[PDB]
Amino acid sequence: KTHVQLSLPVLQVRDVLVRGFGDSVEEVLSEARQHLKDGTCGLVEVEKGVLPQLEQPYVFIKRSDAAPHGHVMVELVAELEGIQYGRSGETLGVLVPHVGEIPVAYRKVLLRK
Repeated sequence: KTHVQLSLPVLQVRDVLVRGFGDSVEEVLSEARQHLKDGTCGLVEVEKGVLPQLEQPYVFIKRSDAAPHGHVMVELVAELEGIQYGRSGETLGVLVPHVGEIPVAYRKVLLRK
């Protein structure tokens, strides 16, 4: 399928043990896609002081449409030194590896794969 219904665990930034997916825009987008497929991807909601606590390059999920079965349609945009790779809508949050952190909530998304 071109789209996949996921429920992403929402993590507090101070709980996150692995604070990014790797060391290049291509690697982080690759890794984010693999973890999203394996159910091992968390979401951190972006506010003042969150991004400097995470590792660049960043992977964002961004609203791609204005929500089948409650799932907001999203796509992946990466960011490194203030340049973004991709063009999409509003940020729902930044993706990180999920290694067993306790979530505060779940974000239902329909991911363009």
